[PDB]
Amino acid sequence: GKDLNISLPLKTKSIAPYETDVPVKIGAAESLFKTNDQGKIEKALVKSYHQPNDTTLDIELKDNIKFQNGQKLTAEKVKSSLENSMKKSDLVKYSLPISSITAKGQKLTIKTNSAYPELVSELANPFMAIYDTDAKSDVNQTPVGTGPYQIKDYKQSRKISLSNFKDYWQGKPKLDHITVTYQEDGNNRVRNLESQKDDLITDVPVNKVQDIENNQNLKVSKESGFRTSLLMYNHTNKKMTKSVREALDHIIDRQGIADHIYQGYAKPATSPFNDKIPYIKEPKLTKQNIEQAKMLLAKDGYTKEHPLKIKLITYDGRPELSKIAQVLQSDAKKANIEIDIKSVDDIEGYLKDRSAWDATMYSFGTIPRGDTGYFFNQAYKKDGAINKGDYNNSNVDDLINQLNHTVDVKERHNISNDIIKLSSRDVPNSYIAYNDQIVAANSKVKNYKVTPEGIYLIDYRTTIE
Ligand SMILES: N[C@@H](Cc1c[nH]c[nH+]1)C(=O)O
Ligand SMILES: N[C@@H](Cc1c[nH]c[nH+]1)C(=O)O
Ligand code: NI
Repeated sequence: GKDLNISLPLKTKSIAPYETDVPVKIGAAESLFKTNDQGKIEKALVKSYHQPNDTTLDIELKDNIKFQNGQKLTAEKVKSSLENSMKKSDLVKYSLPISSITAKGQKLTIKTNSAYPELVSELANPFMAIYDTDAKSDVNQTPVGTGPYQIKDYKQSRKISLSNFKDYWQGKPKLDHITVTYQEDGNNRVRNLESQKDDLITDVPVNKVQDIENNQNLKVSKESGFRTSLLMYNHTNKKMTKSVREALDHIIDRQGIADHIYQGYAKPATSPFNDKIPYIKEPKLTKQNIEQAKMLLAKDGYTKEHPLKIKLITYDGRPELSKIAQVLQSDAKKANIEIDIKSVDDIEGYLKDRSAWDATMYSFGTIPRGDTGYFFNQAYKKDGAINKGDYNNSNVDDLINQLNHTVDVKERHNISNDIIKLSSRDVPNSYIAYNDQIVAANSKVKNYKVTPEGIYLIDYRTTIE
């Protein structure tokens, strides 16, 4: 009828909004702020805000908003949501250095101990989406949000069932039901779309785009966006020396990968951040050099007779990652490295054991809200939530800490470029490609989001005709 089936990669365990951006993606939850289609930060649930000094954020909430269970969105509900999310999530906690929150009616006041200009931007983070902390259901299974579709049932790691929330504050949502199912294999997602088992899929493998394009019942949408694929190193393993990271950095053929593996739907990467961001000063592009890799590896004493052995993790959800792993393995052998590839079903869980891997294929949304600070804090500081390999360098830390309280934007740019320059010397990770997000749908599905932040998908205007 007007039911929509969606097939996504990257199965979840908990679907608490502070554990995953999936509730925001599928239309169940909303943050106080959002980014619009051009990537700029906008008030979402907020009616008005002010910053009377650099440690004070005053917010007035819209007055016409309910949770999906009929409860009013008040300042007190927002206070308990943010406080709960900070308590339960390191990601949220390290992005929001809030010292206190007071609330009355629709107004709340958020304080920090020192200036943190990125605070408003991080309140647009989907992990900071607002839910009813007093709801009498398990937030890990059926969180209650303000979004147009309420989560009604969750089969853990498999399927989410959602229903139209008819009192949604922006307008009557246009679908009756949404069913979301997880499928890690990109080729199966496409087969599900072609056979009409699903209506909307993300992370289309680049080698299926033409097949979908030729189908008049289907359509493909692409967006260059801000997602970067990389090779992430485990810095807790002593064999992963700077010589080893540099060697592997030179075994990668970024240009070749962008052309033949991404078939032109990507650009070769240097830093974490897409070079289409105007103020970023990218480091020099590393070009494949097998001899140099062999040389560097000799420094640590590796040879054809006694090669470096590397356990490399990969996963199917981002479909090109394992294709890259395959060519890395093949090329690395020429440089006296024996790579064992292990593909896993739950990448985030697997990487938690730092004794179980030396490097991993990976992908992250490195600049979702227009500022580089989020990435540096979560990926390059010890215990940052996406720092899977525990990279940390006190000199980089110092610049990051200075960035965090820097208000002048031109100065933020300069410090950010200094962090890029200094950290690149360490090769904390090898950034491979800035790669487009590709979404495909039945041609009857209208008004889903494919925008550069790579987070949103469903909103109250998404429909079926
Ligand atoms: N950050 C990685 C792994 C992941 C799993 N779930 C969410 N993220 C990616 O998005 O590909
Ligand atoms: N999967 C999203 C969100 C995320 C947070 N941590 C890991 N992943 C990304 O990689 O951009
Ligand atoms: Ni991710």
